[PDB]
Amino acid sequence: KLKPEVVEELTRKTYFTEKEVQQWYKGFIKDCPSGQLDAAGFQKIYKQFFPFGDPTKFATFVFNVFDENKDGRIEFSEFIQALSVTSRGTLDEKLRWAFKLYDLDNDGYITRNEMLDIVDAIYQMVGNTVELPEEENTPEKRVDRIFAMMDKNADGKLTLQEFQEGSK
Amino acid sequence: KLKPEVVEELTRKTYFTEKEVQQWYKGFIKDCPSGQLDAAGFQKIYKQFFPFGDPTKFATFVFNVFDENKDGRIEFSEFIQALSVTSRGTLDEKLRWAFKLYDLDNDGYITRNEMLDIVDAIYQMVGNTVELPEEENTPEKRVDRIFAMMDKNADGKLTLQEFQEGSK
Ligand SMILES: CCOc1nc2cccc(C(=O)OCc3oc(=O)oc3C)c2n1Cc1ccc(-c2ccccc2-c2noc(=O)[nH]2)cc1
Ligand SMILES: CCOc1nc2cccc(C(=O)OCc3oc(=O)oc3C)c2n1Cc1ccc(-c2ccccc2-c2noc(=O)[nH]2)cc1
Ligand SMILES: [Ca+2]
Ligand SMILES: [Ca+2]
Ligand SMILES: [Ca+2]
Ligand SMILES: [Ca+2]
Ligand SMILES: [Ca+2]
Ligand SMILES: [Ca+2]
Repeated sequence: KLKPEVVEELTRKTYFTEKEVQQWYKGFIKDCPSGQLDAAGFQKIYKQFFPFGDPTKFATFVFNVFDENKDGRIEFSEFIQALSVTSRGTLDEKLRWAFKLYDLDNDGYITRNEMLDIVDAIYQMVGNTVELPEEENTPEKRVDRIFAMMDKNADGKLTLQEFQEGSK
Repeated sequence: KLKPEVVEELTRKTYFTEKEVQQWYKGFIKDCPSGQLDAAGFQKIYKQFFPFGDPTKFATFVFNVFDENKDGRIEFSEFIQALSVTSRGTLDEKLRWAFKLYDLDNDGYITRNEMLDIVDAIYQMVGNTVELPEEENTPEKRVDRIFAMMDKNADGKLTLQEFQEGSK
């Protein structure tokens, strides 16, 4: 369990109610009994959500942001804060969190290569399971959308009139 | 050369002037000395424009439309008429020509498979040389467009302010 002074300060510094902080601390200790989470465990957790990808790179980048004090461990105070900002923060706070994710070397700037590395990390993890933007208009999907819209009577055939009217 | 009665009727039945009909007849005989064009030559011509693709399927489908009387040859009267409609016809005429291309078995209807076959024929011919719709928003292009738009001072780096303002 969590001391009452700790629950009061954490509730104060985050967007969660006291009950929700205590429910998050339970889940933290359940899937992290030592009370401390290192990069290896972070990666293994992301591997449960994405078994068919390589979550190494992206998990490492996200671990960099969770680890506020950059000591190699994620204590609960860092765990809850990241969740509070990423899930219930203002747009400016979420964007600051995102800037930090994209700023891999933590020098205060995002380079083209850093941004490319993030997208490559995301693709390595989810590329082969989630629908991607470049797959929205593949040739077969284009044909299916045109033909469905032109086939007004849905008989599976296109008359010239359907083809002409549908072409406009 | 072309008889004056032939040039008068062809000019009448097409959108070309007499001089243009005679210039098209010259080009026809130059790249088709026998005065008759069969499927093999049609395919070989399309192969000159697309050496790295397989223009067989698409050339065959287009030859089907050129060959109005479906006798296996493209005479000049068919050659000039196809060009006149495809290049200078009304929208309704161009669409009728296109419907005929897409109607592979010439039964008056376009099925899903017929439309898919046309797109597959086009891809076999130009797929590996022309830019495709599904390639417009690939991950690298998305990154380049976001980063270029967010990098206002074009120094190659993104400050938090640039990232925030550009995110909106
Ligand atoms: C919908 C409910 O889950 C969420 N709500 C979120 C709100 C915002 C962000 C994230 C998110 O993705 O943060 C990044 C992230 O991703 C990832 O996989 O791990 C982490 C840390 C959220 N997650 C997903 C999540 C996954 C795992 C844990 C976790 C990690 C270590 C130890 C215990 C737990 C745990 N404690 O209680 C549990 O149920 N597990 C926590 C949260
Ligand atoms: C910009 C100038 O070319 C065009 N203007 C067009 C207007 C509308 C459509 C087409 C088009 O693509 O028709 C389908 C098509 O495609 C293809 O490759 O062959 C064909 C027949 C056009 N073409 C391209 C073209 C290519 C080859 C020939 C051709 C074929 C056989 C014998 C002689 C010639 C010839 N006679 O004079 C020449 O210069 N060549 C004719 C035209
Ligand atoms: Ca830490
Ligand atoms: Ca950086
Ligand atoms: Ca129909
Ligand atoms: Ca013919
Ligand atoms: Ca048909
Ligand atoms: Ca800049």
